[PDB]
Formats: sequence, C-alpha cells, structure tokens
Amino acid sequence: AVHYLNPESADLRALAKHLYDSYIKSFPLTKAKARAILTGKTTDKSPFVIYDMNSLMMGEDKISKEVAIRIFQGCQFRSVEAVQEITEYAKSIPGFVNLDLNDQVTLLKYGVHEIIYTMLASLMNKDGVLISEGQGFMTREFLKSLRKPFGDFMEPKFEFAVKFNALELDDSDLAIFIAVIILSGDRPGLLNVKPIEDIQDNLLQALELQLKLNHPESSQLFAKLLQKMTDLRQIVTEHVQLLQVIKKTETDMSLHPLLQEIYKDLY
Repeated sequence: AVHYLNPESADLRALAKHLYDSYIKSFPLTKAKARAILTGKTTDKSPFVIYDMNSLMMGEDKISKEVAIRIFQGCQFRSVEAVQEITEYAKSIPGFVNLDLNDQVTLLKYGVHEIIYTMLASLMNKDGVLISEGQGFMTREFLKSLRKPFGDFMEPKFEFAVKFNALELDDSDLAIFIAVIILSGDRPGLLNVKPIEDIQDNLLQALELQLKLNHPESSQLFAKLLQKMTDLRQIVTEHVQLLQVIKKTETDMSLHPLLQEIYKDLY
C-alpha cells in the first residue's frame, strides 16, 4: 500500500526499463503502433480491409488451397515465426539464459501460446485483426463465415482480447507481464524449479510497482492481471482441443511440424 524509494525498488524500476527495451527490439509491432493504426491516426498506415471473399482475393495483390485452409495455414506459419521472436525476447530476461537449457525449452514450449494470445489482443478490436504487420485488417465476421471447422478457431481469441484490452495496459506493462508468464514454475518437466521461481518472484514485484506508478487511477490491476493469467491457460486448452478436431476431421491439410511437437504435450 505504501512504497519508499529504496535500492530494491530501484532495481525493480531498472529491470522494467530493461525488459521494455528488449521488448521494443524483439517485436515488430508494439501495442502503441497497433492501436494508432486501429484508431486511424497513423499516416503511413491504413490497412487494406479484408471483409469478404472478394476483398480477400483482391487483397492478395497488395500482399488443396481452399480459403478456409489457406488462411488456417497462414496462422500456423505466423505462429512459428512468433515463437522465434518470443524466444529471442525470452533470452533477454535476466537469468533465463543461466537456467538449465532443458528448462529454458520447457518454459518456452509451454508458455509461448499464452504469450501469443496476449500480444494478439494488441492487434485486435471488436471489429477484427491487423494482419501482415499492419498491412491488412481481417474482419471478425469474415472469420466466422469460414467453412464449418475453421469458423471458430479465432472467436475465442477475440472474446479474450476485448475483455483484456479493457485493462488498458501499455507496452510498459506488457513487457513485464509477458516475462512473468514465461518464467512459471508450474511447467511440467522442469529440472530445478527454485531458481525459476526466484526469478518470477522478483518479476512479479517489478510488475506490481510498474502498475502502481503507471496506473495511478486503477485500484487493482495487479489482482486482475493475476486472474487473466489463469484464463489464458484455459484459452490455450480450448485451442488445443478444437485444434485436434481439425486434425481428425479435416485432412489433405497439414499442421506445421514444430507446432505439432508442442501440441503433443498439451491438454
């Protein structure tokens, strides 16, 4: 409830700057940029709106192949690419690199998806998603119209994004939040758990201090973020389920191998 400016709170503020710089340098599109585009104030940015099949095809001009599938495999590709960016960002979290290599992989392997939907929310609004780094905007209604199986793989994301963007976190907050998610000792298969929690503990303190200074008006964002952290795991779960329905239903369409390795160890 009360804070003093001590050497410990100073490092927590330093850690914040650090993860923030790594963040900006690890991800192409930040929430600041994303929201600017969605509110239309960017000059160089004005996404081509894909809101139907006709706009979809003419949109492919400005940057087994049925659309429902074509679009589905596009997401899995962006996902592995996203994985690589998350990984690069993870390596910049202090201590992460000193953990047993095996745990570093277990950590990413299990939390990359929780991070993927947290950051996807930055690119989402009640109307749709920004695709191809702000070059396109794909309408939410257009995604639900897709073929029987692929018409719901995105809807859960959207529902989450809306509730989530409600908290109005800025990239300052996300940089640390994402770090907390990664370094979770709950992950099955870790060798030495204590060192991981030690890092998370300190990350959680830094996050709370961040939220007090950055959101003077919000009474309890911290408690709310801790909750969003749980319903994130639920979304991943539901994602894996519906994802298995696509496997044993829709064939003549392949799931990227790197992703299937992660899905194997997910429930």
